[PDB]
Amino acid sequence: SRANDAPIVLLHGFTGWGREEMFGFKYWGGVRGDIEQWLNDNGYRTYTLAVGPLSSNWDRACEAYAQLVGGTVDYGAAHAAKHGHARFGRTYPGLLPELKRGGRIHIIAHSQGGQTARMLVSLLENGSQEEREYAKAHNVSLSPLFEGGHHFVLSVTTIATPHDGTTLVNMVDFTDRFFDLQKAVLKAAAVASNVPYTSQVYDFKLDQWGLRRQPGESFDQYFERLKRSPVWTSTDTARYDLSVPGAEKLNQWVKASPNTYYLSFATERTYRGALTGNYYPELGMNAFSAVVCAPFLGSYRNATLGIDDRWLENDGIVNAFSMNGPKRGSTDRIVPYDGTIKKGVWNDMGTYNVDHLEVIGVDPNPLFDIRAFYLRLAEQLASLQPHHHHHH
Ligand SMILES: [Ca+2]
Ligand SMILES: [Zn+2]
Repeated sequence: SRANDAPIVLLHGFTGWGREEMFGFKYWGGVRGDIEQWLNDNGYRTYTLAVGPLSSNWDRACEAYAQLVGGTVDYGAAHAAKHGHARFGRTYPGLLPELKRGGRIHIIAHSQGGQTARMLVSLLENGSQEEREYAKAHNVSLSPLFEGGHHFVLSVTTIATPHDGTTLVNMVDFTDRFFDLQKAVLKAAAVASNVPYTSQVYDFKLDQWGLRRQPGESFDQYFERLKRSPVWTSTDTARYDLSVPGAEKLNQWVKASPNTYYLSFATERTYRGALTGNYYPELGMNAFSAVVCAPFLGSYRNATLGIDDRWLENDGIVNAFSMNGPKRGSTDRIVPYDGTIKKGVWNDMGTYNVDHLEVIGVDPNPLFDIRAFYLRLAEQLASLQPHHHHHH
């Protein structure tokens, strides 16, 4: 039963948007309803973060921090100079100023949101040594995020997260197929990609790069520009962090805090072929993934990169092997759930038979009780002890 009053905060990956965007079609719930509202109605206070879908985990973490406590996004002077984007971004009121008073949160993160949540915890706790030294050397101001010593996060739950990257980015036409996927999610919200909507609809939040959809421009045309922009061509991107090498680099510094609980949920929607050893999309998998992504994921091997048969099972977008927690370039530990949730370690809650989009309701699946999944999750997080005691 209930051991903590920490609010829940929802977080998205390489696709996602605010509650007011997509004409109210929720990323968290999609065609099935409104997950945040379900939790609130059942007495679990729950909020939603919206950060750049295509931006690096770093950028997203800085935007999350500021969206949480209030203020103007500060990406870091060292970081901004290193990648050639703006240091300061959007300004936020702050969802939870209670955080600046000892309060804590549970983060439920989906897809690449799980990388972002991990990095947010690491910056909060440790800050950035490079940013601290840079401010010292150059006499610039320094965001509190980079100082260290914050403890906002009681737990982090990840769902279908590419902790070790996804081999989807190795597709030779990944660039086009990835934006086609963005178009498919627009399609899910009944939004056309060949129309210059004058209202914003889907804000990619690229204030650090000075990019936004222009009047007269459809998403199709907007995506053609973005493909050529630094948010697609630079290392300071979701594209890079999403790749196996990019994820591995992230894992080399983003460690599990000893003060935080970690829960991992994996997802699969495939079956194994007995003659090929490959994996193939199940019935019911979102159309786009089934045609465009899953066949590659379930068959792509690369010996020098360390991509072997274990990587083939997938949920249509991410390899299931990548989801239980960071392993490549990581010292984090991962323990299979045994009734007991342990602190400072990845508690691998196993693998669920739902695809990348079904798990948040963006694609339908009447066999998946989505309301009960999230309510069971919520009740699990509410039962977490903020301070466990050692015992026999
Ligand atoms: Ca489905
Ligand atoms: Zn950046």
